[PDB]
Amino acid sequence: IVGEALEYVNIGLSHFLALPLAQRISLIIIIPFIYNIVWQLLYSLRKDRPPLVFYWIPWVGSAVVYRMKPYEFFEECQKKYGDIFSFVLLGRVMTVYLGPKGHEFVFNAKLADVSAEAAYAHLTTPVFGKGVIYDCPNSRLMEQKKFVKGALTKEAFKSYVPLIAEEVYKYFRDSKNFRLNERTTGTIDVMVTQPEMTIFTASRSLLGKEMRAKLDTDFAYLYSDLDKGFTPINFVFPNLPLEHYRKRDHAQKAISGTYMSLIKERRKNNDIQDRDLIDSLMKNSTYKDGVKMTDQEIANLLIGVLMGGQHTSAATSAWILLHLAERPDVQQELYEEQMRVLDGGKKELTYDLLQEMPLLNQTIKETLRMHHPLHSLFRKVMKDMHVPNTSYVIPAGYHVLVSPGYTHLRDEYFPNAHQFNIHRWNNDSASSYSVGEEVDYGFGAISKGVSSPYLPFGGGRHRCIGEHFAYCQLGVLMSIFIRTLKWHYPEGKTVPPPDFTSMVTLPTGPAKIIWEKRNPEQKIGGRH
Ligand code: HEM
Ligand SMILES: OC(Cn1cncn1)(Cn1cncn1)c1ccc(F)cc1F
Repeated sequence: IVGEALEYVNIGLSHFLALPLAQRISLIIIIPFIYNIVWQLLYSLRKDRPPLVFYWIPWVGSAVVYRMKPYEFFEECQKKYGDIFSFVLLGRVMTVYLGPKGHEFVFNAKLADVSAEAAYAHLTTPVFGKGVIYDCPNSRLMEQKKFVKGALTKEAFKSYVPLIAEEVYKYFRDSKNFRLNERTTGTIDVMVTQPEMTIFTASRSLLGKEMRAKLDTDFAYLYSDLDKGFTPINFVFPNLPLEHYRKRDHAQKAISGTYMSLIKERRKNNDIQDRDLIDSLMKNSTYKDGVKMTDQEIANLLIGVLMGGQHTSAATSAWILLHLAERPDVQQELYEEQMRVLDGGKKELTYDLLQEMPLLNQTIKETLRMHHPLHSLFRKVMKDMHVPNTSYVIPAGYHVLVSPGYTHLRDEYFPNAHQFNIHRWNNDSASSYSVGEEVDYGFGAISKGVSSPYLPFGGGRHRCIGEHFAYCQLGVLMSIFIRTLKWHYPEGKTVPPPDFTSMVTLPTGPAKIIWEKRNPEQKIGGRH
């Protein structure tokens, strides 16, 4: 008689529901904790699954150590498991593929295999607005990148350089962090100055003088509000009844409203020329099926492009300053190149002369090697993927994680990878370059292979299109910094460690440097 056994099942069930509040809620804790550890041991038996990093807390997973020290977490998992391993992250299963072959597996994955918008829609749509970037089919994103790229030509860069130069000098003249007509030395926090110089130069060139003029008013507070809304918490809590989320959404409406106001006003006057990205998108935002971007979608695309380039570039110029602060030899070498190329300062900086400054461009290139602003890039796996030359299968619902910034710091591909050395790029100052064949995904021909160990701007269909703008912006800025100032650390201070917890791997602040004028008597003209 096993009939008695099922009776005692039912009996035991009723006795379970009659356990005290103390013991019951403890079982709601211990029974998933126990089952968590059982499932993992059964999981490590599957040979079609990459090894899974062990974790105690269910759902949370390895979130704590990945959030704080991802590159150290990756190297430990690489020593233990190899280049392909999975780990649980806040309810998601992340499959990491390290190395150049990991770059190929993710950046060159089939459009039907992975989705970037499935991974990033919650991070960006609340900040940027609806209809653009990752709130649309990939084919729409491909053409949006094509639209933006139309205002990112060599002709545009020739006009942006004197505009960006004016903004840098205006900042040297007017900002409390410098005031070079009143002070010959001072101390700045680079995480204060660089975001400000980044938005001032990006707005003036990409958005135009009207939008730049707004930043001198209370309107600049909205950018700060919207900027605060670009944060990793959106991956878990995209919308919560809080003040942070309200000022963010308010900023998005208010900022996009200002852009639409200018857009509708220019078309109201046929004041549509070739000045900025706004003119460009007004003349060139019709998809190939005939659908035209709305004024709201155009404005939202402006926010996303400007916000993305804001964080990557501001972090990068901060890192450049921090590495040069302890390298007066490099500052000295960069200065000589400035005197040679610009004829002792008698030549005005142009976009063509920027291209004749290899050491300056190598400095940017080396900084982007040691400080990739995006330490990890994600895709959600849409169809079950097989890893070549393995038996591994990444089932749909998993996420893949590619990390070129980790390969940037491996000695095998960059000897003495943790040494800052711009001369490792001698006779190779190009921001990046295709090492052979090419492919066009809808926004221009780009490298077909994505196997380079150096991928600061990614690769494949989601490859960056701001690379040449960033080098232009960083180049003009650093050319002026070099010619105007020397700088160094306060005694005992050095390059800070990266903050991997923010949206980009910016330096841990406050990161202070002491500037001093190369020409104490030099004055910056203009009224103020
Ligand atoms: C140092 C500066 C920058 C770096 C290192 C950088 C890096 C990257 C990387 C790695 C990606 C690939 C993202 C992925 O595959 O998921 C990307 C995408 C992109 N970036 Fe940049 N970026 C920089 C600046 C800029 C600027 C200045 C702009 C615009 C003016 C810009 C606009 C874009 C756009 C539109 C994409 C396309 C994203 C997609 O198609 O999914 N970026 N960037
Ligand atoms: O790729 C980003 C979004 N992102 C991914 N991981 C972290 N943030 C950042 N970015 C890359 N280059 C510039 N910004 C992006 C892409 C396009 C875009 F329009 C905005 C935007 F934030």
